[PDB]
This record gives sequence, structure tokens and C-alpha cells, in this order.
Amino acid sequence: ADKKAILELFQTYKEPLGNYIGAEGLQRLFEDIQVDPSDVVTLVLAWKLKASSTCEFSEKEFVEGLANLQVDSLEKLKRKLSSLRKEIEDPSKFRAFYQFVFQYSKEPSQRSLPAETAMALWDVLLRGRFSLLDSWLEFLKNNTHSISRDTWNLLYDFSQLKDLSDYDAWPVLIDDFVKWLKHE
Repeated sequence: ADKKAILELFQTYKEPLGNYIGAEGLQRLFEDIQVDPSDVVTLVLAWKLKASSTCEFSEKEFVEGLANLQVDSLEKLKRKLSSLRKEIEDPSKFRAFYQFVFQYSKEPSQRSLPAETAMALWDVLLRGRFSLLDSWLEFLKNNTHSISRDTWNLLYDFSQLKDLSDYDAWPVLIDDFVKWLKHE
């Protein structure tokens, strides 16, 4: 990939400080390639770029990431996002990507993800992979604390479960959800 071309893309979208693309630049970049900011592929791109700050790419992340994706134009980036959507149909990639989203989406100083942020992301990530999603979101109306890393991670394992009926290891929020489903 032409690093010169990648660096010119960076120049186009970088923030005034010069060393990252932030929420302003990302919104313009996604507009230019006809991608909705809410689309899951924006998170898959962040995952492949090893992004360390929410809704940003540092200059290193962007330039080395596009290079690793063999992308050096906007049109090639747009097409690569279509390839990325297909890539996460692999279940081990989806698990890895799902776990990354927790880390990416919280503030570095915090250990947990705000309830509201977790729900919005679960709606984007798990719709169509988690039959009980709507019930989970409804249950959360009365469980509004921040979501821990273990709870985030194991909700995916819960979603992938006879192990169902044999539910027994699990974080308290998930155990409380199983009890809630029994109306007890």
C-alpha cells in the first residue's frame, strides 16, 4: 500500500492537534464512504486498527492499520469494510472482536462500561446472534450499574448456550437474569 496516499488521507481527516483523527474527522470519513457511523463495521475497522481510544485513530494506528489492510484510497477502504463485515462471520473472530469492543469503548481509567453504552452496543453487536436480547435489555431497566469486563465477556457465552435449560461460574447479573426469566 502506498504510504504516501495513506498519509494524504490522514491529513484530510486529522484534528487540529495533528496526530489523530477524532470524532469530527471519523464522521466525515464515514460520510465520504457512505457508511453509517452506527454500523458495526466501524467497530470492526477499529478492531483491525488496534484502536486504543474510543472514536479516534492515532496517526500510527491509522497509517499502519490501513497499510496492514492493504488500503490506500477511500474507495479501497469502502470495499475493505465490506470484506470486514464478512470476516466476522467466523465465530472465533466474532468472539475476539466482541471482547475488543468492551476495551475500546470504555475510558482507560475505568474498569467498567456505563450501562447505557453497554446497551447501545449490545443492540448493535448481538441482534440476530442472541435470541434473548430484547428480554435482556428489558431486564436491564432495573439493573442500571456499569457493566464489568467479566459480565461483558460472559454475556457472549451466555448468548451461545440444553446447556440453556441446564444453566447452573456466572456473574451475578446473568444469574439474576436467569431467575428473572422464571418470574421468581
